[PDB]
Amino acid sequence: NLTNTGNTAVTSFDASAVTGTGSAVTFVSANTTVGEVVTIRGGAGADSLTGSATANDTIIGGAGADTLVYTGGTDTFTGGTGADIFDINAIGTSTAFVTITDAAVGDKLDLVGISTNGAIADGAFGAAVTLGAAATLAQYLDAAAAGDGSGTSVAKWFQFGGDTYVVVDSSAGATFVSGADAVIKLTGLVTLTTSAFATEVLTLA
Amino acid sequence: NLTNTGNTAVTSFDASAVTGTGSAVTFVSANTTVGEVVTIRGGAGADSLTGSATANDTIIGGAGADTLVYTGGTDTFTGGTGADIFDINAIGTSTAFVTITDAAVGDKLDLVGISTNGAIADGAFGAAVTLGAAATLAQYLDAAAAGDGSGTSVAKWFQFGGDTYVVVDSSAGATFVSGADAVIKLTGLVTLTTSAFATEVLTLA
Ligand SMILES: [Ca+2]
Ligand SMILES: [Ca+2]
Ligand SMILES: [Ca+2]
Ligand SMILES: [Ca+2]
Ligand SMILES: [Ca+2]
Ligand SMILES: [Ca+2]
Ligand SMILES: [Ca+2]
Ligand SMILES: [Ca+2]
Ligand SMILES: [Ca+2]
Ligand SMILES: [Ca+2]
Ligand SMILES: [Ca+2]
Ligand SMILES: [Ca+2]
Repeated sequence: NLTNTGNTAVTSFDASAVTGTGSAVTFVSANTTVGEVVTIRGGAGADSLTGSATANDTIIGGAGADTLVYTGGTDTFTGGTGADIFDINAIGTSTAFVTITDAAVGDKLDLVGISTNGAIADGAFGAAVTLGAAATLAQYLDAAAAGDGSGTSVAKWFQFGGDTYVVVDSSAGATFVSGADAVIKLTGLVTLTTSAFATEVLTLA
Repeated sequence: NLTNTGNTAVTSFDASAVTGTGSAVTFVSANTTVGEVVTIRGGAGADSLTGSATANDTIIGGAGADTLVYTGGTDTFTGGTGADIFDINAIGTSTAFVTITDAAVGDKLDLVGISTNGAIADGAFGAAVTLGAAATLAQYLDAAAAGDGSGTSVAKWFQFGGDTYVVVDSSAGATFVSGADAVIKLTGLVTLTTSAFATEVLTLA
């Protein structure tokens, strides 16, 4: 567990070679260079890797129960093998958002930090939003955020262009507003039909 | 020296074949067709070529001490050999701005006409604005205009995507405002570290 405060030149953290059941690595980037490429690599342990709001973090856990934290910007997450938790603590934009490359059965998606108004669903909330043969990503977003999230934030999801997306609606109108509504990309078609919301924590089934 | 008033159909001025130490050509386009492509070519002389605010002027001096004038729109400047002066008399937008293709040691950049509030630096003002490995042009602009230009306009510069940019901040907030803040593109990496501001006139060192 490495305290990293004030080490702001760091653009590559590579703990990938580390080895035990639980040789657990903790790291938090102190980088504040706007628009930086930062690479964070975990090891065999149950690692805890946090990026920077400033940065386009590529975060990769190894084996084991990794926690990858989103803070802002265009981030690329890969928890390798094991029950990884993708802890989403920022809203992002419509362009600067987190892509999770390898979301699979067992991995979790912790949305506690985007419950702007209240606290998410809590059900098994799992019928995909379906739109027309030529609906745009913009359209699918607007469709997903159609409801009222002013008093209570809601989760929805869809599949566009070969990738899977999750949304948090925290707004009035049927516009997905870049500011307070949130999108999360997941590489590939992953069916979240049967998957359930723990507290505000989605466990993939 | 050709008086050109009222010759508004002119889209190609080609004085390129002209020959002496100082066979000096003066031209000013009278063209007012919105969104026109106008081509202005100088000769061996110390030429004085002005475009149109209306137009996307390609201006090219030959040999000798050419003065190329920016008035508005998407302009492409090439002062050839010699101590050329790129006289910037308009602010432009964030899309319609001047690109200077061949800025080199000896060429000048006359910014007297964009000193909206007061009069520029006057120092040798020369540390490049640096941002992250994947900072956007939008980000670099906002970064460059971060300061307060309300009482006194300030110059800054950066290098994005293989080209060099110069900025004049004439505004309050850290938004580069398209209207009153100004950007100038220079093809290639040109280091303006050591280069100095005359009056409001930057001489490349
Ligand atoms: Ca690991
Ligand atoms: Ca980040
Ligand atoms: Ca893992
Ligand atoms: Ca995994
Ligand atoms: Ca959280
Ligand atoms: Ca809404
Ligand atoms: Ca010439
Ligand atoms: Ca022009
Ligand atoms: Ca020339
Ligand atoms: Ca020259
Ligand atoms: Ca001037
Ligand atoms: Ca400003």
